[PDB]
Amino acid sequence: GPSVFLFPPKPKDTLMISRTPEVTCVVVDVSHEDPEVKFNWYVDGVEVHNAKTKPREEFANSTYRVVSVLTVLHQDWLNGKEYKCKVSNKALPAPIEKTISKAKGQPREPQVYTLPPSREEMTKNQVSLTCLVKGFYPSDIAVEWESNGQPENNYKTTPPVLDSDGSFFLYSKLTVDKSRWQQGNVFSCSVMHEALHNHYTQKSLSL
Amino acid sequence: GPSVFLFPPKPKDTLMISRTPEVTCVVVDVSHEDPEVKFNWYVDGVEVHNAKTKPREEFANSTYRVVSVLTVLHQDWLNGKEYKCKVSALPAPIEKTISKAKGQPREPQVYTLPPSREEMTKNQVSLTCLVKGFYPSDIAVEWESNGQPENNYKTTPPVLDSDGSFFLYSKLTVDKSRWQQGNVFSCSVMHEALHNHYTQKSLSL
Ligand SMILES: *[C@@H]1O[C@H](CO[C@@H]2O[C@@H](C)[C@@H](O)[C@@H](O)[C@@H]2O)[C@@H](O[C@@H]2O[C@H](CO)[C@@H](O[C@@H]3O[C@H](CO[C@H]4O[C@H](CO)[C@@H](O)[C@H](O)[C@@H]4O[C@@H]4O[C@H](CO)[C@@H](O)[C@H](O)[C@H]4NC(C)=O)[C@@H](O)[C@H](O[C@H]4O[C@H](CO)[C@@H](O)[C@H](O)[C@@H]4O[C@@H]4O[C@H](CO)[C@@H](O)[C@H](O)[C@H]4NC(C)=O)[C@@H]3O)[C@H](O)[C@H]2NC(C)=O)[C@H](O)[C@H]1NC(C)=O
Repeated sequence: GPSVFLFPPKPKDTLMISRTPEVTCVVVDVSHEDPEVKFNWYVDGVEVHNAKTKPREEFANSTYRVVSVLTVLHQDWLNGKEYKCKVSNKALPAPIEKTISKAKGQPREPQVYTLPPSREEMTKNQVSLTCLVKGFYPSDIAVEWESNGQPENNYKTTPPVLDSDGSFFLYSKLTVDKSRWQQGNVFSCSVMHEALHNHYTQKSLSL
Repeated sequence: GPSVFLFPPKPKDTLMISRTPEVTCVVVDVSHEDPEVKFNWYVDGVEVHNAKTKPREEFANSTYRVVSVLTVLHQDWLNGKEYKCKVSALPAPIEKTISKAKGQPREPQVYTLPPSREEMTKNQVSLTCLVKGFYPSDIAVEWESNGQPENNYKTTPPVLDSDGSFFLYSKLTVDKSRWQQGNVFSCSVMHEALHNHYTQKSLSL
């Protein structure tokens, strides 16, 4: 019948105390003639009742989609506490139990190296800046680009890749005009990982 | 009941006439107490006989997958021909279709990047290869040093870039010593839009 998916909190939400993290239980393909679902959240076995059910959606399919959100404590997720979502539906015989938690294992603090473009690239109106982030565990991490305080435009970050030493790495590419590189402006790679100091580090790249 | 999954040839196979590209019609969940199955391969609607079965009759946990392999022409795959597998305890035969990713091909650019001066500290540094603005995602990237292909490199998946193009990076991990000597390390990239479907970019201290 209906399928159930559990989505962990965004890394940036857990690494900054100022921000609000939350585990998300999304159950889809719930039948049109069975609107009533029943969530049961469990933090390390202990059932909690501070969750909140977002408003539901009707699709072209006509199969309704119900989402329940539980706000968590940053340290509780950082401590690797298990979160278990139990979805109960009138169509299914047995409720669907799902479980999500922080990736288990000895954490490693990422090293971050900024790499300038190549001469061969210079010929072009738009050159690329590279940020190498390697040797981090787990895969949870958030990387951004900025210049002179405000966020930078046109960057993409590649997914985490499993490396030889059992750790992850990634590369982030920021596309800027040849001018802004030759004009002497200074850009910055902001890396946010839990094993870092204050869950934050920053490397400045410039001509 | 039974599921039919079809997979394209490896990108490296089609970019070299020397190698042999194959289209793979993997049938899973065959069932048990019935292991029978029939295959009908089609190229642009026109059926072709020359497909070889490999695994043979099911024996497994519920099933052992029964698979059919087609050998195809390099340029025929490069000229966007559509390949269709027709698998026939089933009311209607399952038909799957696959072909080269449609779109406009773009000539990749390759830029090799030395390690940071921050990285020297470690006796195991990293070399980088940036492949930018290619399409489709079907691409090959390998690392080389003086003819001999040493592999201590990891390659990130192709990522959809803003301008609709694909890109990726590649990281070769070597001892600092080799970089200190002044050795040369080449990035090999293979893409259909490229010249001779191949390009090389050397990097050295
Ligand atoms: C009827 O329609 C609905 C709704 O679809 C919408 O309407 C229809 C009419 C069309 O117009 C659609 O185009 C339109 O979108 C269909 O609903 C879909 O159902 C499928 C399953 O059949 C779901 O697939 C799952 O997707 C998740 C990833 O989902 C995120 O990303 C999507 C884009 O990529 C996005 O659309 C989703 O909303 C969702 O977005 C995330 O949202 C969270 C929470 O809000 C947010 O915080 C995130 O940032 C955001 N992410 C992004 C990228 O935007 C995927 O994870 C699922 O994969 C798991 O399950 C598979 C088996 O089902 C398995 O093969 C996968 O490998 C994977 O398995 C998991 O893997 C992890 C790690 O390896 C592991 O830890 C887990 O244990 C394992 N899971 C288990 C236990 O199995 C899966 O692919 C769609 O999300 C869902 N769409 C939406 C929009 O909700 C419906 O199918 C239609 N029904 C019929 C009968 O046709």
